Amino acid sequence: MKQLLEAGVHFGHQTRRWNPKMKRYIFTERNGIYIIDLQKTVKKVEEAYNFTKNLAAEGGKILFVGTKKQAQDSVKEEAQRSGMYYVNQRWLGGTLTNFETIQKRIKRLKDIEKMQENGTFDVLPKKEVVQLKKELERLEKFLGGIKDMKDLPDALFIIDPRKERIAVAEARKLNIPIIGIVDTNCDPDEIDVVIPANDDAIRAVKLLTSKMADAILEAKQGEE
RNA sequence: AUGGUUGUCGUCAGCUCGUGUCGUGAGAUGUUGGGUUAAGUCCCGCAACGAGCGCAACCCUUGAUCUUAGUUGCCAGCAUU
Repeated sequence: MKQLLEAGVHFGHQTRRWNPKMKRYIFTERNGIYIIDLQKTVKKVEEAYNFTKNLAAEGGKILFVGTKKQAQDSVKEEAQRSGMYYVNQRWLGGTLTNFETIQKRIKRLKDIEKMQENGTFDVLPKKEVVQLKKELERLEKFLGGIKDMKDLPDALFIIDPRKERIAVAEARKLNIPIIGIVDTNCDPDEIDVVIPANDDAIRAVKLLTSKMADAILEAKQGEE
């Protein structure tokens, strides 16, 4: 149930270069972009609300996938205060597709985290805690958010239809569900729940990650 | 026919694999791009993530001292040739 007047601050994206696939829902082109179709964004937002809620209540983690600059606040704050464990940094190569070696990276994050209070310092010299503290300092800042997915990512809320293209291929690898807000200059048939709206406005990112993350959040704690 | 052993290419810095992806395939990707180093050394981007031998360091010697300890070694500080 998208805020229809509140949706009037997140309709707009690239234009003059829009493919034929993700342009069927286009309203019209008035001199700067194609105006995205509003009512399609509303009804699709309802499909993400009901399907994201009811499918999110089956118990599986939601992958708050985000790439772009200023797309990490909506996914880190949205999922990090939501219930999913996503990755808003530069994308790891083959995130779900590796599924074990990313786990062993979770092992280096595990001994790096638990080695902080594990007497990791004060055993070896200053090069040990210095180089190793650089190791978790340059490991946790890249691949820490996967700790909220010990099983496979049951769904991929990807927030970047172009920058996250290797992610869309990764979820294309398994039969996993990958719904996401893909821009006007994107490919339509690659995703299963199209959020046909822009992503340029950061307030559009807060409305997208807030509707998604709040959808899975409010739909999930209602068991008691 | 060989085991064992040893030269050089050369202390030059390379040489590979597990997993994943691409490509019908052989293959590739990592190992390429950006700098920086003696170094595939280090860092950062990167469809890759990791590890193995290599590099390095660890070993010995070399110039600085401390502490232990002074005999055949050293002789300041005294007599002695």
